[PDB]
Amino acid sequence: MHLICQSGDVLSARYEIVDTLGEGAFGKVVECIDHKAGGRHVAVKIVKNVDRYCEAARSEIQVLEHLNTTDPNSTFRCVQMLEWFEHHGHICIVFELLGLSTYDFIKENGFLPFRLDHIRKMAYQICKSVNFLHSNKLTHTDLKPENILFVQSDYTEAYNKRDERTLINPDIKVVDFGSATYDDEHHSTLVSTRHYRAPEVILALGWSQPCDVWSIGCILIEYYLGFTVFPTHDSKEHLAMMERILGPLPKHMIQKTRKRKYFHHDRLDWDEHSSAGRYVSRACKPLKEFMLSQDVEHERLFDLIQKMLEYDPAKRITLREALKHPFFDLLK
Ligand SMILES: CCOC(=O)c1c(/C(C#N)=C\N)c2ccc(Cl)c(Cl)c2n1C
Repeated sequence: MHLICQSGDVLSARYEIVDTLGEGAFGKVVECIDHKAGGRHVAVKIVKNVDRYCEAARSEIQVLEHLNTTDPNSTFRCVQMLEWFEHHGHICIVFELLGLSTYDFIKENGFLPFRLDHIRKMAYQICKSVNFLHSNKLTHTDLKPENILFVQSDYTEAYNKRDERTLINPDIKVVDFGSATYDDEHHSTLVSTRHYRAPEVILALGWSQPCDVWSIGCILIEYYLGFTVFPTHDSKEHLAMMERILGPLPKHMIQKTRKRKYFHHDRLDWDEHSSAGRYVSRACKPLKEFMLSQDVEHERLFDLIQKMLEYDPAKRITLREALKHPFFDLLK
């Protein structure tokens, strides 16, 4: 990868690398001048020449071809692919250029949270975008702040606690369709590492579009706080955190699951006095205690978040319903 993505490199006799925009598991995204499109700047996703990742890239290209034909005006804010090609055996996907991810923005802003008015706008766009995927028999599966990109991330700075950066325009798009799965496709029952895994994913109960809703609830809490309420990679710890924040797992889900490794009799097999246990007790608390204000717009936000973090994926709010929530009435 190091060998093919340096500034000044030309890809496909067309795209001149001017900068690296980011790095992920899949490889790297670079900013290029498109010399056959009048010098337009584009993003180019450079994928690792590794089976797993090439496969995911071919899949993302098929999804994006479908989405971009279905929504040619990008009314629903999914990243627009321009074309793709191969370069020294690596799959390269060309995208309209976007700005900094929401994750990166929070990081470069000292983990300061977004202002509620910006959260409302961003939440609405993310809901409408992902609802579009849901309407086309797709599940994203990997929604997280790192996969939500600002269209343009210019900001202003002012003293508040501390100095803060505030977006001038908080418009976003949804990116990374390398994990997106169609309804009639084989669903990975092993879901791999994810920022925010839904309980039905952890418990191998089956997953579909509701698992996106769960992730979006988690995104919204992270936007409001500046940090995730589930600071863990471990699946049992994650369940332990869920119980602290959201209450006990429903009996009916515990009864159904084959993941008996997490359970002992009817209850989570969790030692509250272990290292991980003590940390969970410190780091997690009931959802609504995370509120920074009791003001009604905060209550509106937290009501939506709680609905998105409903354990049972059948009962969980759909995006179509979330779009009609009171939190969004100010945008009407
Ligand atoms: C995990 C880091 O990925 C990115 O840095 C990233 C990514 C990806 C992917 N795939 C995910 N965050 C981008 C997708 C489309 C566009 Cl237009 C841009 Cl600019 C993208 N960037 C910068």
